[PDB]
This record gives sequence, structure tokens and C-alpha cells, in this order.
Amino acid sequence: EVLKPRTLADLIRILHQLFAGDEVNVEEVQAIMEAYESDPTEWAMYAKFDQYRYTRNLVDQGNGKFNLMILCWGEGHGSSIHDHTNSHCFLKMLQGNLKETLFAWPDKKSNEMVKKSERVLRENQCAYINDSVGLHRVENISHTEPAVSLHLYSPPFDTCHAFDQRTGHKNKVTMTFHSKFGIRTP
Ligand SMILES: [Fe+3]
Repeated sequence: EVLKPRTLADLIRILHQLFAGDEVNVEEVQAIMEAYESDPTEWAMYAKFDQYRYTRNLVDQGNGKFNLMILCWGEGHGSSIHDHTNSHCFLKMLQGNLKETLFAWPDKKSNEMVKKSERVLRENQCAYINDSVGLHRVENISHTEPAVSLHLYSPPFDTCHAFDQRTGHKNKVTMTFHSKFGIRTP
């Protein structure tokens, strides 16, 4: 009985409704994100790739309540281990596949970081994370094909921490957009 967006525009419209208030039903948002069938004709204008690192491409500013963006992962591209700055974070596959590795949080002592879970996100699958869930690393499973994902953050945030897997030490990182609304932002 899940409401099914027929287009990326439908999905954005529903998201404006679901985040208008003070409560966010995480499983409802997740189901609706997942029910949208990825259509490259609709999102190709955001799919701007870089040779060396994954790119972040803003789709919708969500009337300040959320940010919707598309992340483009070249061959073999992946993230650091990172947190999500106390926001809700939804990530849905649009093309290819990402491996998500969930990590436990370090404490004050220096130590190898500990994996809590490992999975590959399937076609159109929407995953969810927040800081209480854990840290994670996300990476393209493929060295011959790209991956593309649709990320929803609420509230928006533009800083996070990256963690060194060997020690647990972290550095604050400023996140930047490669493009906004289909327009390169260099
Ligand atoms: Fe993440």
C-alpha cells in the first residue's frame, strides 16, 4: 500500500509533504524513496562525474527542511568512514551498486576500527543511517561501471567527520557540491 512516485518530480513533491512537520516517519520515507523506480532519463542532468572522487550534485533544497542530492561514484570510487552530523540520512540506489560497511564508534583510545555490518545495496534499494545507527563507509562495488545514488538529509548539513580506520581518530571535513540544479559549481 506504499505510495509510489511515478517520477523523480513526484518523489520530491511527496518529500515536501512528509518533512513539512515536526515528525518524520523513517520507514515511510524509506518505502517511498524505494518505490520510485530509478529512471535515468529523469536524473541524467544531475549525473556529473569526476575522474578521481565521487561527486555530490544538489537536486532540491527542500524548503530548508531537507536536501536531496545525487552522488556519482566513478569506477572504484568510495567514501571515507564518516558520520552524519546528527541528521536523518536516506540513500537510494539509482544505478549500479554500493557496498555499505557499518562501523562502531571509536572511544578516546586509539584502536583499529570495528565493522558492525556489511552489505551491498540492491537496485532501487533505500538504506537509512543516523549517528545512533553507526558510522559507515560507502563504495562502488565495480571497477568497470559507475554507481549513482540518491541521498536525502534532514536537516541539511555540510560538515562531517572522517575517521582513520587504523586508529579511530577523526577530522572535520567540509562537504561541497560539484553541481547544483544541474549547474556546475566550481
Ligand atoms: Fe554517508
